[PDB]
Amino acid sequence: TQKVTPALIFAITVATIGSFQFGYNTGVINAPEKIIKEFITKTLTDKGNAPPSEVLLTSLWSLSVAIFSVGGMIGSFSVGLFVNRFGRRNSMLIVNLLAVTGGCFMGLCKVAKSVEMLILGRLVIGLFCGLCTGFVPMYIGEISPTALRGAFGTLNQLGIVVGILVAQIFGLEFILGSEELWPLLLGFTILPAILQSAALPFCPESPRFLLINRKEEENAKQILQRLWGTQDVSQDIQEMKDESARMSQEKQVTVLELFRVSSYRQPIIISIVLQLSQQLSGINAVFYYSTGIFKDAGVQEPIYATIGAGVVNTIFTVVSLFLVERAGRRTLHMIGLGGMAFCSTLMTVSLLLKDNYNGMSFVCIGAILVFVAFFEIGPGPIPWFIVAELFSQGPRPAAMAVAGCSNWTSNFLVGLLFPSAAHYLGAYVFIIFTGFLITFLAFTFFKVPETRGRTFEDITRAFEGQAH
Ligand SMILES: CCCCCCCC/C=C\CCCCCCCC(=O)OC[C@H](O)CO
Ligand SMILES: CCCCCCCC/C=C\CCCCCCCC(=O)OC[C@H](O)CO
Ligand SMILES: OC[C@H]1O[C@H](O[C@H]2[C@H](O)[C@@H](O)[C@@H](O)O[C@@H]2CO)[C@H](O)[C@@H](O)[C@@H]1O
Repeated sequence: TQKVTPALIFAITVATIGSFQFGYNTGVINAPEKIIKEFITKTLTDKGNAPPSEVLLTSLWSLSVAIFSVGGMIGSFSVGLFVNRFGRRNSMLIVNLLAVTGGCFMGLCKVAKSVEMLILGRLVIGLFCGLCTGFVPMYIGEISPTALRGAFGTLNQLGIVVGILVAQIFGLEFILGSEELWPLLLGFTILPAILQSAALPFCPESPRFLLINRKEEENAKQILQRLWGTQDVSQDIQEMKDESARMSQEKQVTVLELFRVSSYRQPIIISIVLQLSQQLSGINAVFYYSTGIFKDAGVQEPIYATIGAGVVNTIFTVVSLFLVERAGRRTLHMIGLGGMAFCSTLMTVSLLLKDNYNGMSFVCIGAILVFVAFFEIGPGPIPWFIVAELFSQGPRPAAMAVAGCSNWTSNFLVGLLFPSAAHYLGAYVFIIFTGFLITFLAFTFFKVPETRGRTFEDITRAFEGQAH
């Protein structure tokens, strides 16, 4: 007997402002490219350099884009420097200083005639976003009622995709995507941060962290009673007491220790492979090629098809949210991997028959949109919250620094190496991705145990049994 209280929904929603931040900053950079390149040309040339070549502009732009990922790699790997020392909620209150700072660098670089400020600002917003992708699932995972852990955990990915969609809408030239307003398109990131710092004082630190890491039992119990809307919180205080007992019997874990301890090695392998199943799914290739295929299919301003694909992107994230607690994690993730595997084959075949049987441009659009649906059914939301469920309280931060960093790093290497691969492979690049997908589908079938509705204590014991 536990309803969902307005206070619990408020807490998790405010935390997922971090997710919206990650989505917005990831997706905001593409639309203003040419406006910002003219800005770079004007800035240099007014400081007395010769006008930059295309080569130089491509170079400086590419650095603006990419230095975000470098920040995200670092930020996410450092989550373990914050969450135990400051607590989960307080950590969020602290790193908003980074968000406001990076948003100011980006938002002010034009009136300050500074290309360096734009780049610096993209790195600092990257550090911020990396810390977010680790803080938000840890908080959500630790305060959620056990039967709603994955559902609430899906709001993370929903926050991300909505952030992306809003970044693209704002980037329209009649909104903020203009030569006069692109600083506000970029600086916009400080408003959600300002909004989250105002609201975070009304969000409790999770009763789990309070009881387990700070041994504050009777104050954890009072938080719990309000979040749940009931006063019988008995089963659940002690399960937390069981985790507290468990944690005081364990040496807690460094990143290196995850890999030497045997009880951890397969949870951490599941954790990382699931991140690769997300970033090597082919989803990147689909967005890359997407704008090109649209223009080719008679859509003379293809940003609206990109926005339309974001709408689809959002729809099927909610679909997953409603399915994840009944269907399970295994089922939703493998449905995704196989559904994608089918679509990337149809893309290779479409593109190869394209200007010989001419209708194929629409076929390839159908495949792209069906791909996005299958991505959000499982491989999108699940890798972001599952790591929190595979570990007990003590190892969780280090585990989520590793899993989070491997998500950003694989994303970075993919964005780096794919243009070459596509150049030599052409349309056959969707066939290597079909090959990854089948392999990940195999991996999930044999290696990933079901975690839906199970306590941390019963998930951990099963991993310990197997290691025995
Ligand atoms: C701004 C972003 C938001 C965009 C808004 C578009 C989202 C709506 C689209 C699809 C949702 C599917 C509808 C699901 C509603 C009913 C599901 C349900 O109630 O089933 C679960 C139930 O608990 C089992 O017993
Ligand atoms: C019908 C064909 C059979 C398909 C393959 C069936 C074998 C099991 C599959 C995956 C789990 C493999 C590992 C299971 C043990 C891992 C640790 C674990 O069980 O996790 C904790 C569990 O969640 C506590 O509820
Ligand atoms: O800019 C669009 C964005 O799309 C994909 O973003 C992924 C993201 O990487 C995943 O971590 C996850 O959260 O879902 C997003 C898809 O909605 C690309 O992977 C990303 O590089 C790209 O920028």
